[PDB]
Amino acid sequence: IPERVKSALWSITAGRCEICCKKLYISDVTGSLVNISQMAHIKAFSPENNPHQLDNLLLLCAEHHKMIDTDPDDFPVDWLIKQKKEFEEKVDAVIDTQRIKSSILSFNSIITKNDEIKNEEAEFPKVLLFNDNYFDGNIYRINNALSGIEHDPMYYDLMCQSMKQQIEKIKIPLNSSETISVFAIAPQPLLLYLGYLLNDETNIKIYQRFRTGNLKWNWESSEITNNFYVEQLYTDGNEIDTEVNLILSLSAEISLDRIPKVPTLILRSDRQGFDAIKSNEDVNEYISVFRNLVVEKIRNDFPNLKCINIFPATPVSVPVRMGMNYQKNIDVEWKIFNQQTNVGFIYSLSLKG
Amino acid sequence: IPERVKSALWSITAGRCEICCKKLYISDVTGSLVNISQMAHIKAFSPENNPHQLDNLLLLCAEHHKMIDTDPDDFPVDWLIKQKKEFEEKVDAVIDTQRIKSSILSFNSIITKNDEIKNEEAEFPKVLLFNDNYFDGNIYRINNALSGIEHDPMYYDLMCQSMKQQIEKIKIPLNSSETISVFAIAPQPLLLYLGYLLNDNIKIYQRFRTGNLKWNWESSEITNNFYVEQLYTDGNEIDTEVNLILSLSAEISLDRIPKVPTLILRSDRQGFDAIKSNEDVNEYISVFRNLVVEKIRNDFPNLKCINIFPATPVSVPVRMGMNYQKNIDVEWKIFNQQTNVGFIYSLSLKG
Ligand SMILES: [Zn+2]
Ligand SMILES: [Zn+2]
Repeated sequence: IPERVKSALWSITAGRCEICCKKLYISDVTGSLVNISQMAHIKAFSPENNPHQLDNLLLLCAEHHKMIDTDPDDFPVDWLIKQKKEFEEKVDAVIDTQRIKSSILSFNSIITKNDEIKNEEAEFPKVLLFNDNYFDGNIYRINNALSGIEHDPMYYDLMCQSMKQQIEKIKIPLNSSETISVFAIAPQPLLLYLGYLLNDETNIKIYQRFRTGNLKWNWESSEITNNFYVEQLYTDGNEIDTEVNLILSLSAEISLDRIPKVPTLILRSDRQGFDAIKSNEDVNEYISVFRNLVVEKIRNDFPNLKCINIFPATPVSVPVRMGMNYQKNIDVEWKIFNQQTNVGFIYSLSLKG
Repeated sequence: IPERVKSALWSITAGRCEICCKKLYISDVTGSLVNISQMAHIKAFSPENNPHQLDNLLLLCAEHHKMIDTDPDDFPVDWLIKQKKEFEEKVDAVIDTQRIKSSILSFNSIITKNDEIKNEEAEFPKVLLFNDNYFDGNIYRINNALSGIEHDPMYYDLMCQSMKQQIEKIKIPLNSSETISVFAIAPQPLLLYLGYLLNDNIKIYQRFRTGNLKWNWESSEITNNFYVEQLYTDGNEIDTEVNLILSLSAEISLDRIPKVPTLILRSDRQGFDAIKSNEDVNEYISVFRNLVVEKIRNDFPNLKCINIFPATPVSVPVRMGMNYQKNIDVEWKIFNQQTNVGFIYSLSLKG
């Protein structure tokens, strides 16, 4: 008779007789009560910790409370425990259909003020709630420790190495995570490389940052809002060419006089601009058109393919999802370029085996 | 505010934050607590009679309590009610996979002492518990009000009608029952007629001699084979009547049968336990409807009558009367072995 364990047991049972499931917080003819403290009868099997102290007692209504202790013949503790477990496990099986634990991986090379990075990472658990997850306390940050080398030709190489090292330094907590929600925003080559480092570690949700709304990182639609298509800039394929230019024109339409002649394909979205991507479904459809209607088309049209030159103008989630889709030692080398200021499209980094 | 309603709310939620489902009766690092009185935070929208007093507040952990009121922008009360109803209704949907309500219909023309009839009907809700049901308070008894004319040539004629009236007198609560568990024991013609009166979630139970629960099943799986033996070379169209002999409890010898083509429906194991499970009864009814009645309807397109001579446990005639298809089947004349004289006509099933 300790009121704490009573409260816990009333909770595990949803306030019900563990045989007939009568609500013991409701009178048999009217409204409420002083409830399980009075109406309910706990049966103790045989004489603040809890290890199976909860797995000893069981709630009962009046009828079955008598019934089951005045016939220990038909109702052994053997059958009784079976009934207890088979009901409680059907109750707490609601986790299995509720929200799921999810860790958070954050990477922000664009926002520099530290008290603003914190200000903004304060919205991630809310987005997790809005996308059928909940924050399990583990947040992983990729260090922008090299903001000092931000314009040295070697920046990408070193930032890549840093990223790789950190990712591997948390690889075991990454593969063992229930779900990983990623909030990444950085130059498109580094986003691609982040997607490469991850590479479908079971359950990963890649989120997109918008300008508008209370939650910049939350989706703005839950359904497909764009068509993505391909336009090839070469009459038909051959077997001498080893390199192909692939131009992703989602955020803007990249004009060809910016591209350093080599066969080219252009992957467009119908609606171009800041909102080419509005839902996870948009990203899925983009990646489908990308792998099937673009990359595989390139591998077919060019069996002697040795390199793809990627020129992107895409929102943040798209390079990460492209870097996740890479098939190591089955795909070719992917050289990703980045528009440096004034200079045009300049090489940034590469994906290999 | 009052722990009066708090206990009910802790119950509807299974002791959990209605967003993240953290168990609020367990510490984040160790064992138990003083639990939801301390660890939990109820959010009230605005200020022991519960009609939606329960549908106002909601449980929260620390994190999400601090989170959801310091952000009424993303978290309006509309979204909160949506989450609350979804989770709460997702919780109490476990009855839908628990026990099922079941009413009780009792009929005992064999046991006569009144303090023994009640003594024995005190065991029915226990059988309901052991067969995935629970008693919903409604017990229906078919009255053996004619115990005094039990041997008058017309007894059956009257008893049937009595039963019929009683059935109609509760016909409306019978169609509306979640489940109806039947504990019937009487001469096989009356059991057949009871099954006919029912004709429909109905669980027909069998009484055994041995065990703590005479009426509970003794197996949950098939324990017998039922087969047919025909005593006529092939069918014709001149015959209008057929003798059907059900030899489950014993092997009815034919010199007791009042010549007419005959089929015999036997079980491998005959005796008091030819039927041991509901599955045995299902298999019997399958062999009966398909391998017997339809066989006769084929072999005899000018069929006009089936003569039933039974030796079956109590559940079998009731289930046969349940399986009767009115105005598709023919007349079923059911006989009962009366003392010395052999099988004497008892009653009939028609349209
Ligand atoms: Zn109960
Ligand atoms: Zn919570």
